[PDB]
Amino acid sequence: YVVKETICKRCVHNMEYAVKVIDKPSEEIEILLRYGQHPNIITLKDVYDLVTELMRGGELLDKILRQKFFSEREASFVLHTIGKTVEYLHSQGVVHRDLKPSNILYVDESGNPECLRICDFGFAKQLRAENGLLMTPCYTEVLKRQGYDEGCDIWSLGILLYTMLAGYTPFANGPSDTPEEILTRIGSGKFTLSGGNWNTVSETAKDLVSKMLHVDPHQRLTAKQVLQHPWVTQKDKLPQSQLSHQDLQLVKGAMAATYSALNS
Ligand code: NA
Repeated sequence: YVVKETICKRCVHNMEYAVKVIDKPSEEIEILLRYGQHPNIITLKDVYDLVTELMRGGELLDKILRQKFFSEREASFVLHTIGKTVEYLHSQGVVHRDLKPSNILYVDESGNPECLRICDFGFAKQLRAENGLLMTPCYTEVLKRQGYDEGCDIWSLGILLYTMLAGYTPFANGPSDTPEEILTRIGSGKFTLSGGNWNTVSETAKDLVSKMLHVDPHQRLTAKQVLQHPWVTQKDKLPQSQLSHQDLQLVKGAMAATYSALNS
């Protein structure tokens, strides 16, 4: 490898790759080695004492809230792509726990949904027995946290969906928002789905967001249940008019602030 400039940093063989250098680690290497093969999970090329595929298309919001023509039809292909990958991960007993939009990148500058990749597994954990051998939800405190952590991966896709639809985040108005104001909004379980831009959004889209962001995490939807919703299944039925959106930096800043509030 011929180590080049930082974006963690790019390299060569003769082809270009990315390298994520970490300070003193094992759970991420294991998830990437057993599941990296998935088209929409970043492929691990090598591990030394980690080499991955170089993402050349930037983060999701950067494309969808800028150049790319973006309507409900396009938003549906994004949720499906990511929803299917998350459904696959949950079936294998893998929870992500950092499924914020900045961890969803494009391999190329095409904006094609197939090019989407979930890129960071540093917060990800595998459901283990105790010995511990790997366990899936299929073979039934550890199981209760997994259920809670699955619902947190769905909630995160819920805020992604909301952002894609509204062109703003459900619980933060900008980077200036404090944990106090964001945490109060989350805890209330209330969010706008009416007025202005929301008035031209489909009733099916509003139905899914409500079900994904539901106050009661028990009345919330599973990854399998999201993908079976008409908004995802019935693509022909969706509006194809450009979705309105706020300034990109403002939206990105609102997301960073939201996750900063949650991680605290
Ligand atoms: Na892959």
